[PDB]
Amino acid sequence: FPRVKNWEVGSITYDTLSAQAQQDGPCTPRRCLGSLVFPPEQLLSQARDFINQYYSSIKRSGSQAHEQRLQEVEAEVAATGTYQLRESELVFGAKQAWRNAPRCVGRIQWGKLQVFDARDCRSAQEMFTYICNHIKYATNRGNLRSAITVFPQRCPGRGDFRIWNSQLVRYAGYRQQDGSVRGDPANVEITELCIQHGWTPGNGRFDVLPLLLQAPDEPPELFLLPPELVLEVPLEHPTLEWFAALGLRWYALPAVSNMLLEIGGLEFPAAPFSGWYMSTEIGTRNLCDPHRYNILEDVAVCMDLDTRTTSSLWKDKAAVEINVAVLHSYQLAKVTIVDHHAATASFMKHLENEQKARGGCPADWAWIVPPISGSLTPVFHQEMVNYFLSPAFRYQPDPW
Amino acid sequence: KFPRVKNWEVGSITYDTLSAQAQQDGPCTPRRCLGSLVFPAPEQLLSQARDFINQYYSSIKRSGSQAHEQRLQEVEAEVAATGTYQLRESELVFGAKQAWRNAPRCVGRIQWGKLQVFDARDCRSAQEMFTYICNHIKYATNRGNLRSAITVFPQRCPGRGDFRIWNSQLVRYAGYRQQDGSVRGDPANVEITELCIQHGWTPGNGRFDVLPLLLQAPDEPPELFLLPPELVLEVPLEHPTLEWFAALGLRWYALPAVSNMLLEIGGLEFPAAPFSGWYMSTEIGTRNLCDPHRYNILEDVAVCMDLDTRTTSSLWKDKAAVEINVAVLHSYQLAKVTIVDHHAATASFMKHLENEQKARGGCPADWAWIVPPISGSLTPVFHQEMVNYFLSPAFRYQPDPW
Ligand code: HEM
Ligand code: HEM
Ligand SMILES: CCOc1ccc(-c2ccc3c(C)cc(N)nc3c2)cc1CN
Ligand SMILES: CCOc1ccc(-c2ccc3c(C)cc(N)nc3c2)cc1CN
Ligand SMILES: C[C@H](O)[C@H](O)[C@H]1CNc2nc(N)[nH]c(=O)c2N1
Ligand SMILES: C[C@H](O)[C@H](O)[C@H]1CNc2nc(N)[nH]c(=O)c2N1
Ligand SMILES: [Cl-]
Ligand SMILES: [Cl-]
Ligand SMILES: [Gd]
Ligand SMILES: [Gd]
Ligand SMILES: [Zn+2]
Repeated sequence: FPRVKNWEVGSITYDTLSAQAQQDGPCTPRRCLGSLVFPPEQLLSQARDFINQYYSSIKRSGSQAHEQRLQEVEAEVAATGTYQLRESELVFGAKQAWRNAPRCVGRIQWGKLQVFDARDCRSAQEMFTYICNHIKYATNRGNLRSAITVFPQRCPGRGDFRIWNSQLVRYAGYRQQDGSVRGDPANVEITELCIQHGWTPGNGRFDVLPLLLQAPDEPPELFLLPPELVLEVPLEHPTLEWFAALGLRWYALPAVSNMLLEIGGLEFPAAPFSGWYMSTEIGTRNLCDPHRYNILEDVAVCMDLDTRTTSSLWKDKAAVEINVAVLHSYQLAKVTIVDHHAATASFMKHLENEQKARGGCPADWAWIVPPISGSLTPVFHQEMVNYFLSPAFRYQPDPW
Repeated sequence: KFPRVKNWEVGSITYDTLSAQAQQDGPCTPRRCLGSLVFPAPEQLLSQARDFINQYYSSIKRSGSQAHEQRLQEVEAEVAATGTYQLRESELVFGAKQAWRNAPRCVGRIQWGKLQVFDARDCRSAQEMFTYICNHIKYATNRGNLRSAITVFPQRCPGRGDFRIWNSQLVRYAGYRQQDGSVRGDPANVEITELCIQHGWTPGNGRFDVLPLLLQAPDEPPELFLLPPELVLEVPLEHPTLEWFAALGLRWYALPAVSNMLLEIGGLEFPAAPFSGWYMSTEIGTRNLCDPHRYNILEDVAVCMDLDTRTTSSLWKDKAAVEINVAVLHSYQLAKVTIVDHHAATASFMKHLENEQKARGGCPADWAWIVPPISGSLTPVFHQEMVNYFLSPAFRYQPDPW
């Protein structure tokens, strides 16, 4: 039972939940790979275990309906080679996958999640409407609400529902006559696919990509997103009057549409989930990463900072002001956003809850500590244990 | 079958083949990663020794030579006759540099080959130990033009106690527990402070009182020694534009000289081998001054800056922290004392990673310690995946001798 210490306070806890981890991770006694981004009778064992989890959490292990539900999945798989989840089970599984996501700093919210059941989806035009209901509900005029839409589970003999976009909202990335990119470089690949499938490319740095939706076996089909459905925030700074003229914007809804939701041995390769942004994701990663919009030097010239020496901390200064502009603009636009100090304090509170509730919490330090001001937040001084519990969200290869 | 390592800023891929030779084992398993934890027989002495001798004779391009097989036989003979063996001077110099090179949490390792090794293995008492230390401080400080150095005292051996430096660093500020339960000075040094008082030291009552040395000769109690004031170069902190900042009375010392770690070379253990380099500005600015459990100045600075400290979304902590780091950099430069900022240091560590990939096929690096504690993703090391593992020769943590 691993001993974990908090260095800010001195306290000690023990992670007894780690003793039950499953689909093993990347590390071995000889070497640690914690920093790397990307590291059939067996269906019945994953299904038994999940069902035991479910009746655990509703104060009802070892009695009528628990016994009975074990039998039906037995008979279902025995007759069909797969099984269907009761609707409450799907809800409970979706929330547990969020609760188990080790890289997620927003899990204090894990019990408030809206699950739209789309398991009876049947076409690409159907998805688009399921997606569009989600986007509408999650956005909610800027009062964001966490939501996931679960499309049909995978099964052999036939294909897969899949969203070729990494997120429901992404900005175009356009190559050049010199390699360089106008727009978002993280999305150059999926932009070529959209053009390659009919889309009429735009001219700008913030052109919202269309959606490439894939119904089983059939080739993808483009979908234009309704402009009023995609809520966006123009970026301005509370006191630097020229910042608005940089023409920067970001969207309101972080909606992740390429991950595979795995519940009880069932695999849903299309289960887009959405929450709300932590400010540093927008300000520091999307706008300042050298391989994203890379605006840091442009903001610093405008602030008349000494870009000639690194010891002036011109990067640090411009980065804070960008983050200020993000928090300021989203607030002025009445769009739910949370700062990395508030976020990390809530996560600390989540760890204390998870300690008493399950004897621990799987956390990936490198992704929990924010990308600016790390040691100024309390999670920096908190030792953490990382491991894989089920149900979970997993990464999957691109559909091509 | 070797780990693939990507740099996300550039798209580069490399494989770390050196990890396969990881000579000891760490805290992680396929069940659970513990990478974020701060603190994770003649035949075996023979095998560690054999491996080190092989390393040494490789570095001088004499692997499998006459002299290489002679040294293997000499060591086996000495371990048989005495249970231990003695390093040649050149082996000690190589092993000390290798230990620095292998330190996974050190971002300064581009410098690993420019290391001044002082051999104090002939040391006989705590009083001689003090003289060696004073000379190390003098050579390394060099009037502010800092130089990396290590002094290595006699090895652990059967029949004798260890030489030990009780202080975690050669230069530290006292931490006085008081009541109301609070600490005046550096809270990290409360324990060693209480030990010094208990061993004869007359404490002060300042926030920046330099601690005496507690030095332990074999089979002896520890002895107190006052550092001569003129040997401890300090930097009063001021800010280039915020002029009230000098009225805080803040200071830091020039020389980071870690003194409580064990150096291991070829199976042999040096429980006393203090080493020193120069500071990266975030150690002083962010960690030593702003940690809530250290000097904890962030709120006071922010109130002074007239930042709105009633809400976190003003980012007052980030703004005050940036100005504290600017003040440290400016102050050390004004004082003509070597200091590197976290951007220059991480950029040179990337060059180190590239040198090391061409030379040994990899580099042990602990991402959570290599990424600076502010502005992480603004430095290039953030976007570099890394493989952590333990090579020998090595610096190791050891229990406090009390
Ligand atoms: C409600 C506010 C939320 C916030 C502030 C938030 C924040 C974050 C952040 C900062 C990351 C780091 C990813 C990175 O930077 O690489 C992350 C990852 C992640 N989030 Fe959350 N998120 C929220 C809601 C949700 C919801 C509703 C779900 C799904 C039900 C979710 C599932 C995940 C998963 C699966 C990951 C990746 C985990 C891993 O790969 O181990 N999050 N989130
Ligand atoms: C020349 C400038 C140097 C710089 C800028 C530097 C920087 C650093 C930093 C920032 C850390 C992490 C400290 C923290 O906890 O925040 C570290 C750790 C460390 N450094 Fe360096 N250092 C330098 C020289 C040296 C030298 C000369 C040695 C030994 C010969 C050394 C050996 C170590 C070791 C052993 C650790 C702990 C690593 C571990 O436990 O794995 N460093 N260094
Ligand atoms: C490791 C591959 O990259 C990612 C993986 C997951 C996410 C992620 C996934 C879901 C999120 C949600 C739901 C909200 C939010 N504010 N941030 C989120 C961030 C971001 C990234 C962007 N680095
Ligand atoms: C787990 C114990 O923590 C440490 C471990 C090593 C060091 C360390 C050790 C040697 C250093 C040297 C030689 C220079 C420098 N700038 N920083 C150094 C930092 C600091 C610390 C302070 N957290
Ligand atoms: C708990 C956590 O791992 C611990 O605070 C580590 C994180 N990274 C660090 N990084 C550096 N450079 N120095 C440190 O002391 C630490 N502390
Ligand atoms: C190379 C490194 O592992 C990689 O950049 C990781 C580290 N930490 C991160 N932290 C956040 N918040 N987001 C990320 O994408 C990453 N990526
Ligand atoms: Cl994003
Ligand atoms: Cl220090
Ligand atoms: Gd101007
Ligand atoms: Gd001023
Ligand atoms: Zn690990």
